[PDB]
Amino acid sequence: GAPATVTEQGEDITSKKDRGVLKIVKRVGNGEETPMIGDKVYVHYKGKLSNGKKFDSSHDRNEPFVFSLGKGQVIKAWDIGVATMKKGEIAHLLIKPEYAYGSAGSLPKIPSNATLFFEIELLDFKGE
Ligand SMILES: COc1cc2cc(c1OC)OC[C@@H](CO)OC/C=C/[C@H](O)[C@@H](C)OC(=O)[C@@H]1CCCCN1C(=O)[C@H]2C1CCCCC1
Repeated sequence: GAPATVTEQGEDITSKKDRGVLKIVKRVGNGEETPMIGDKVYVHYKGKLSNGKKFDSSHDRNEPFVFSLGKGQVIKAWDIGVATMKKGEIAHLLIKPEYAYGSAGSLPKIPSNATLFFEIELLDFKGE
């Protein structure tokens, strides 16, 4: 499936090169610019435990998911991964627990030491 394809072909976009955030571009975006820290960012996404026990999607709430890049609001893996994307890109991320919810987890929704998978579409981003 898509997660395994990321393991196999995904680029390691971590600074430590620890495979903690792996990325495959699934549909290329438009123009050169990528978001900067502080930018207000608009996305659609589908996320699941890589074990498929829990799923989530912006679509379930009927509207884009909006957050400020680099600004405390999402797991580390998203701050890292969404920063690499272009307006209109869709990407897959596979995420080790250190870059998501760690040994602590976020019980009962997210277990300890959980690996996460997302599909993300960057819809837009605007400066603060
Ligand atoms: C741990 O708590 C949650 C995790 C996840 C989604 C959650 C959530 O409950 C707050 O609810 C959906 C809405 C609130 O209706 O919240 C969206 C973004 C929330 C925040 O940005 C944080 C908590 O989420 C994240 O950083 C990441 C990346 C952005 C999208 C949501 N994501 C998640 O980890 C998902 C999670 C749900 C279970 C399957 C794996 C993804």
